Amino acid sequence: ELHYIGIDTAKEKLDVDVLRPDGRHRTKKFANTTKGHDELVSWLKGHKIDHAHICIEATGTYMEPVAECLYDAGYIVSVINPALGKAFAQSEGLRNKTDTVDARMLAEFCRQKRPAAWEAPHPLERALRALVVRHQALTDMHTQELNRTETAREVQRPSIDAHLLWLEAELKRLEKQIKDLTDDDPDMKHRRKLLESIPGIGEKTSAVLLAYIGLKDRFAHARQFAAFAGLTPRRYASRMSKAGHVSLRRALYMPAMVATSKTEWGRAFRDRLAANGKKGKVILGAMMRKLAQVAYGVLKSGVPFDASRHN
Amino acid sequence: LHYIGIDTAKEKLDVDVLRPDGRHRTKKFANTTKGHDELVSWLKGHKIDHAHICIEATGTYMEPVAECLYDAGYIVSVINPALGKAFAQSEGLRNKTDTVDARMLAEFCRQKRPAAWEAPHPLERALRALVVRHQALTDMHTQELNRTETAREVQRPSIDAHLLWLEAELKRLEKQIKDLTDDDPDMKHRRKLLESIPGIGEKTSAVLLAYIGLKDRFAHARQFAAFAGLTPRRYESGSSVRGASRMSKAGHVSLRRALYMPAMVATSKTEWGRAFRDRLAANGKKGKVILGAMMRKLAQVAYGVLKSGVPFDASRHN
Amino acid sequence: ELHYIGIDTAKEKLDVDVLRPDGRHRTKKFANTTKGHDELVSWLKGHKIDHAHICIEATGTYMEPVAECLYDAGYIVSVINPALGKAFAQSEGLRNKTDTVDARMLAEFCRQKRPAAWEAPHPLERALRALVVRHQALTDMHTQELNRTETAREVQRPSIDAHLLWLEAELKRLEKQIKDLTDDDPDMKHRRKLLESIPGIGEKTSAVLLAYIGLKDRFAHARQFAAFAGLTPRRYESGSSVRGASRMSKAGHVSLRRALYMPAMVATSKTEWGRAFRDRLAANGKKGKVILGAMMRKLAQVAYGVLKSGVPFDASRHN
Amino acid sequence: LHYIGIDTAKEKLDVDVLRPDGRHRTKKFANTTKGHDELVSWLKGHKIDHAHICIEATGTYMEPVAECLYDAGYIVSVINPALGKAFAQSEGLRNKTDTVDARMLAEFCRQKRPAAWEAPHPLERALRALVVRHQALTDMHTQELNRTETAREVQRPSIDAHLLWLEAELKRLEKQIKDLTDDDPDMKHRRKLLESIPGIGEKTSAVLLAYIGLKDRFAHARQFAAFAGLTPRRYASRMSKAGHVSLRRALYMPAMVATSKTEWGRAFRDRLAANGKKGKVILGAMMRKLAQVAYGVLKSGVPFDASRHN
RNA sequence: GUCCGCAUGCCGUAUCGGGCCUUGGGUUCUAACCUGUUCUGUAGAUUUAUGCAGCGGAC
RNA sequence: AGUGAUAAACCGGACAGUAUCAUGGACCGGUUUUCCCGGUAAUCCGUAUUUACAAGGCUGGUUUCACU
DNA sequence: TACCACCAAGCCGCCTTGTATTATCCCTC
DNA sequence: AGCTCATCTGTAGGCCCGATGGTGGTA
DNA sequence: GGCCATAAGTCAATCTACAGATGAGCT
DNA sequence: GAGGGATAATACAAGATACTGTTATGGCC
Ligand SMILES: [Mg+2]
Ligand SMILES: [Mg+2]
Repeated sequence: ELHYIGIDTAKEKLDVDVLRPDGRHRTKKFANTTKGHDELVSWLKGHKIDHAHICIEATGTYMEPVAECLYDAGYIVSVINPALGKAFAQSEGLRNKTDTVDARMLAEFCRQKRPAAWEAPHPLERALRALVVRHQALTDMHTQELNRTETAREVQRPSIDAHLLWLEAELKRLEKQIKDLTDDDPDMKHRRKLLESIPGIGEKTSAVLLAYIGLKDRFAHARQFAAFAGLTPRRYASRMSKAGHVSLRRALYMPAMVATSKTEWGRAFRDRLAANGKKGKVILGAMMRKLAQVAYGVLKSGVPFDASRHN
Repeated sequence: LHYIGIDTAKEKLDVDVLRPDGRHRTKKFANTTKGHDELVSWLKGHKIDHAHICIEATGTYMEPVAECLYDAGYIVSVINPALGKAFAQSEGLRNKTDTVDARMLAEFCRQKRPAAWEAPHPLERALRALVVRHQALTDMHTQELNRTETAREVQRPSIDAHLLWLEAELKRLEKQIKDLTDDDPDMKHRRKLLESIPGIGEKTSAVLLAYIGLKDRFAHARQFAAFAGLTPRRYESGSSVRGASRMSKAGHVSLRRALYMPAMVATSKTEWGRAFRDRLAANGKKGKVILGAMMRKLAQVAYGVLKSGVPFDASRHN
Repeated sequence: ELHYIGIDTAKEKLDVDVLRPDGRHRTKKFANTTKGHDELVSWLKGHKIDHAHICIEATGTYMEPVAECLYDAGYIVSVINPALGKAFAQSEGLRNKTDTVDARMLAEFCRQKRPAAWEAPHPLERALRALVVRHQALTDMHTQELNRTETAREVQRPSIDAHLLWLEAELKRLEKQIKDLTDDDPDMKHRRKLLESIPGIGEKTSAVLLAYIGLKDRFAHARQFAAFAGLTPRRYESGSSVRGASRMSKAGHVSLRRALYMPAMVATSKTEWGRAFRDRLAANGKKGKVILGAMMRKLAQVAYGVLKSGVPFDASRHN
Repeated sequence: LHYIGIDTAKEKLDVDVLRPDGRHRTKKFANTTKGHDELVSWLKGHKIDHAHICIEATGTYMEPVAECLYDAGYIVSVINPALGKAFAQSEGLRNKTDTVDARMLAEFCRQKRPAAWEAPHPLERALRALVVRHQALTDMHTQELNRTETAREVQRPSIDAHLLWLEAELKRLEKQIKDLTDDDPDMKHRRKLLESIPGIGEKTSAVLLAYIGLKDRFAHARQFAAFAGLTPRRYASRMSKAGHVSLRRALYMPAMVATSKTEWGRAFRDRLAANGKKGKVILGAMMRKLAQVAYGVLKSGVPFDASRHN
């Protein structure tokens, strides 16, 4: 008696498409609002829909409250990568894109593919991720202003200098904020301490890795976490896939340089690939993938980085 | 019910059966009359009576195996290869190969349960073949016409000779097409109906009939318009995304191209066509936009008139 | 007796190529430093090169000190748009060794084209431009943070709010520094006051316009200044067959072009002369942004015209 | 010396004179024998006897006026259109109109002083015309031959009929080309020299002889290879492709025949093969080589000597 | 008829952003091996088609 | 909300082509601090047809109307 | 005298399966 | 505890959204 | 009845010169 | 000695300029 529901989301309104077991549809649109979300649940309970599998695109801020609302109401929620949604529309040979079309498409996606259920993240996991990506935003702004000092006019330098001081101070207090968060929870404190034991990974990288791994082991294999960062190769003469979080992939590049240059186990890996005629950037690409796997490996193991296991 | 996918090449067929229990059977065959008879036997040898075959429309090399299995009594689906590629990308995010194998086609078949393909009538097949041939010679004739305008005098005898040959051959095919449609009572009747529409003549009636066929395969005339790839493609999301509607173009090019010059004639020289043009002109539509719209109109009316079984009644339109 | 010199510039190194009247070349490489600039001038006097025309390409701020050095040495200096150079290279042959432009190619550009002489801008013109460009940079940084408040998480919001306060204060401080600069000079004070008399141009736009028009009248016609902003249409016509619809050329200063867009909306919407303009083009069946595109050009020309006239904006001239 | 620029179209000419003083005179004309006589009279009516005209190679619409002015005694240059466009961009021109481009060609002429154009020999024009026609019919024959692969049975009679017609016509031109070259004693001798090269047959010799004239108009053989667009350039290096396409396309199959079935060709292949070079890359190189050797052999005036490539 | 002046007509779709999602493949089998070119930037340059219409001035 | 009808209305820029142009980098000699004159069928640099061609596949989004 | 919100909002379909050219050597009649 | 150095042809996909300035109108 | 002119026909600025990150080991 | 078949090569992709035809219908002979 499982219903299949699809929800296209916008800032202002939601479009809901219920696909019944019999095969008929029920469609209704709601305000993307706490009130509106309460109406949606009542409307589903209205038609005696208790068992259902809702499917939503991952479009960010505007779809998160309703996903949580329905999850709490006790329905199976799936939050799918939008690129899959696009490919699925093309596979269904659809000739229009509208909100009611999308909602209907998502209900079909849900039925045909039966996606894995979505788990709402832990409030600490959300907190840490928010701080980390904020820290990245400020770093980018600091780097922009540093570039400007190179070719600044003398009348502009007072302004740039002032801003650089502000940004430096802000980055410090936010680094402390991140440290306080991980220290307060005994699990995150332990896991972060493990991550830092890896030579090539320090205070900054550990916090980024921990923001995406979380405080649970959600991946079956370390290789999957490497794929999740978009670091595993793809035949397309193979290239780095880049199908994954950019925040992870940007965070591991300097760790990879420090590893292949300054560490024993890194230099070992660098030397071996260099023998096979691999280029510098190619080796860094490979080491980024390796750091990701070891990071997840070490946490799953639960014991500090053992060098014996490498080289 | 089994779900079977067939990957096809010139020489080899790759087959993948998906059993109700969830296990697979795989086997390769030669893409020949022998290997088709081997394929059917192999299926019966695993007591596979009911199956849904999914083949992708990859040239004409898949045509004889599809007919073989349709005659063997299986449900055959010949799918647009663009759907297959899209299906693979919907199954995974990074995936591998970015190619559609027999296994992927079996999974496509199982999930989507696509509409059953039907082998065309020999006359439908002949008419389509003649129309396609006619369009090829027209394009060659245009190539040679273009050459006359900048030809050197030593080239000109050769070009003129070829133009005469091409003109005579086009004349011969048109007659061959007319003899085809006149002989069958149904095609003779259906071609009259199409030609009753203002803006549709001998050339276009043959092209429309070549794609519509003897039977009424489309439930609605809108679907035939979509089949030609003439409908607008709406692109809307929330408040932010406003994509200006462009013509979809997701359909037969040979059918779409054949309706352009009729659309000009209709909008310029017929009452019902001018009426249509004038209305859209008032709503501030540009020239080719209106032609675009008229092309879709002609497709939709062409199918409509055939279903009605009655000559074009102008009172139905403004 | 005029020589033609091309200088290929890098951050660290200068590459010089003299083309002599007789046709032979003199090449010598220098450091891109105050020392190497005085070395360069001495090397030219070494080869008794008194009258020359020097052609440098506009590749950032690294080429600016050498251009001033040679200008002061008394030579004719031309600073060329690098796109011109690349096109010149392609005009010289169908299968050049490389597409890149070198000092030799710049010397040849100089000889054939005889390009317009470059003048080092007035220290005030420099200063005002610098402040205006800084102001746009902070505005963009402010816009990023203001976009972020839309989707921010609650833990992020203190950090964003703090930054928005800092950027607002800093923007206000620069606007004051710009006003102090134009008010101190009697010519800039007067010229700015004329610009702000145009309905649709206020404090911010007047500063940007001055930053590009400058102290003197360096354009001959108003259309040239409109072209300088990349606002003139781009007509593409040939014979009968080839006829592409006109677009905005966009071949000009982006900072100047971006400054005019919101003024154009204000003018076409809320002013008498602006609505008059909007209606005229609306009658001929023109779209919203197409009219705004047109009004941006109109504003640029009127801005230039008003300054030339030396009198406040008269609305009667536009009817 | 005046500098004149003519922008040509099917129907109209746009003429812009640039006087020594720097003043401009502009006038439009019809692209007809009448309008060409009007043009000369208008130039003579302003006492313009010594001038350098600069036209861009825009189809066969500019060929009549170029010959008219050449005969009138002026210096005519017919420039590669790509150079013209690059020159316009170097002048910073935003707009592109016929009046603008006529002025620009006068300025091109003033600054670049390009090489004078020479009207080709009538035999050279005839041979080029037939060879070009032959390539066209071959392409059409190939199209119909591809259709035979997947032709429905109702279509096959039509395709078979057309293939026979094209095959008959192709022979007729090959015969017409040979009757042309055999009549002229210079063409005949030059063609016999070209065929003496292992890898070059009847087809290729006609194409080469169409682009090389009756006379040796390239100072060096390198230049002829460049003229085909077969010399490399860095952007790793690759074939420039900046030269005659008809000439270039004619050399690919001879290059395969050379590097496979001839001593001097295999020798070349082997050397490069044993230097890490790929198959197509060697073909690319052999295409350039054949072009260079072809012009070399003609200039030497003696049959192909293999000892020179041993 | 020519040469100039135009804050004129005709021709014109600005510039920059923000957020979020991502659970490979092969192998000697998951912290091992094979396959692997991060992420984000910064500064500067741009002089009418006056082409055709108007309107005004000089000849 | 279901059923039935849709040749109506709103949302629409089709396809295919043609011709023409193209005087290397370098290396080796003369003069000569690089101009300019000679030489090259050798060696090094080279992924053709500046898009090579053929065939096949493609069952709208809404609105409106009738009845319950 | 200081604060508010409101003007403008685009565009060149996707896939899959195939093959030719010329000149010289080599085999068959 | 603070500073220096390792990597340099190039080649993810997608679904949502906002700001700019100046002026007439309002408080 | 045969032959012929005619209807429709948009494009997304170009270049050149540059830079930083983080973590571990050494002064 | 003529006449016909076989064969060599295969990540991708990177200038300009000027042009034309299709069909069906109402007018015009
Ligand atoms: Mg959506
Ligand atoms: Mg031209």
